[PDB]
Amino acid sequence: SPGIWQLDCTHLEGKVILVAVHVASGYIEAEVIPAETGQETAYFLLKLAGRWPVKTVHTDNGSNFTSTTVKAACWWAGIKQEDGIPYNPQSQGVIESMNKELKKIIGQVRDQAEHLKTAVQMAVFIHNHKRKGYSAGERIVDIIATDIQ
Amino acid sequence: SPGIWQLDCTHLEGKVILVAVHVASGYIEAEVIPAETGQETAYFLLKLAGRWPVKTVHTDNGSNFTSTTVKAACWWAGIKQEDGIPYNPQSQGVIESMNKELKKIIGQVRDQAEHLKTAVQMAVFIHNHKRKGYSAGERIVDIIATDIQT
Ligand SMILES: CC[C@H](C)NC(=O)c1ccccc1CN(C)Cc1ccc2c(c1C(=O)O)OC[C@H](CCC(=O)O)O2
Ligand SMILES: CC[C@H](C)NC(=O)c1ccccc1CN(C)Cc1ccc2c(c1C(=O)O)OC[C@H](CCC(=O)O)O2
Ligand SMILES: [Cl-]
Ligand SMILES: [Cl-]
Repeated sequence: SPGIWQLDCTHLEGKVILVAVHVASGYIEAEVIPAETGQETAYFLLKLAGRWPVKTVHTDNGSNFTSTTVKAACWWAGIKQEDGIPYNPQSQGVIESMNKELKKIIGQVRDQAEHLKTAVQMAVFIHNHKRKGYSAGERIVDIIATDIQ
Repeated sequence: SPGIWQLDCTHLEGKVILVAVHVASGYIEAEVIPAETGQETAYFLLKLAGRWPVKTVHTDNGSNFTSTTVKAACWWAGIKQEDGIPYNPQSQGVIESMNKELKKIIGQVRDQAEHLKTAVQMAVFIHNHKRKGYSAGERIVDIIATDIQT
């Protein structure tokens, strides 16, 4: 499971925050986009896969699963595109709790930037560095390193 | 040196490609921007530091070094902003060759996307995954993991 990621789309301020979660570590990357389209999702995945060894992505909905733009990007980047059906029901709850936590952090920083995109990157930073004791940023690196070796 | 990064700005197609290189591994992140400004650089560093444990950034030029916008982002993210003076002359050459390699890869993929930004992300992917043997992506993770066990 070092290579498995989950996509997650949440809304704030009339915009969309697209999140990718590294399932085993809870590490995240995120971006603000005007709306979820296949093209936005495809580009986001392309970025993610150039930065981390992304083997599998559990897509966030059926439209992204279906999208030929998303499929083409997964093909290009060597990603196995899978559904995100919560066969383990605890997955829904974990995602919902992460979205709530992220929005809480965005609120706490919202004053330290004019633009939502900046606040979201601040939120990513705080989420990934938070010791819960190791941080998510530490866990993902350790997981992948162990896999390499 | 697990935490040291170097900024690098190169130009293509009338646009600017801002690159951050993890010095010890050669791993990179990059984005296309219309022009280098303090604000663009500040935002790029904010992104980078939320994703990797960035201790020190050797800035690419004196304007970004001076920039109060860049300084504010570095303060926020806990980054030590340093100059990028190549006291070791090997550094100019390493960056130049990287820019040349990246532009080559962009040309090789240029036909697989309408937009330069897409091609640049494809170039990042190819650069980071290229086995030279380990890839830069493998080296950065090994370097940081080794550091964390300290
Ligand atoms: C960042 C941490 C510091 C402590 N906060 C402040 O100094 C601060 C605090 C409150 C209000 C304004 C500011 C000043 N601003 C300039 C912060 C900023 C930097 C880069 C950006 C921004 C923003 C933004 O205000 O959101 O917005 C997106 C933009 C995208 C790239 C591009 O378009 O160039 O990059
Ligand atoms: C990508 C790999 C595949 C094999 N290549 C093609 O299928 C392909 C090949 C040639 C020409 C057009 C295409 C089709 N396009 C749609 C590729 C694409 C996807 C997401 C993007 C793009 C682009 C783009 O063409 O550059 O541009 C930036 C945009 C930014 C996010 C936003 O604005 O939504 O995200
Ligand atoms: Cl981190
Ligand atoms: Cl990689």
